[PDB]
Amino acid sequence: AFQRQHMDSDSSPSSSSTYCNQMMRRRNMTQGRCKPVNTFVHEPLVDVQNVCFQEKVTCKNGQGNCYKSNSSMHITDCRLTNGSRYPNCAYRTSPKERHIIVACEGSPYVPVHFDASVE
Repeated sequence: AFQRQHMDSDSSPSSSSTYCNQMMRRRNMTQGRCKPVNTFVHEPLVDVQNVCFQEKVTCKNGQGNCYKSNSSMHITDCRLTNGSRYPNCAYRTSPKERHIIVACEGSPYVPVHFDASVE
């Protein structure tokens, strides 16, 4: 689910373009109801995966072993707009450069949950 919900390596959207409107639907987060908030990471998959071997930190939700990126990364926050009511799901697109925190699990040990962005 991490790849589908949070990875979009080849994109670099701008402030409240149609990006989030398009992506939240494309990545299956507007079915049944509009997912309120979500973040996409615009970095190569390999660099995001390497975060699992960087700075270990306490998670911002259930445990699961979280790690903070050594470097800030290019992300985009999607946030449901006020005048948005299902089935019509409208989002504000907010590009940012922040350190990210992910929960890693499995074998291979890779990111499985996006915990939060720093700052």
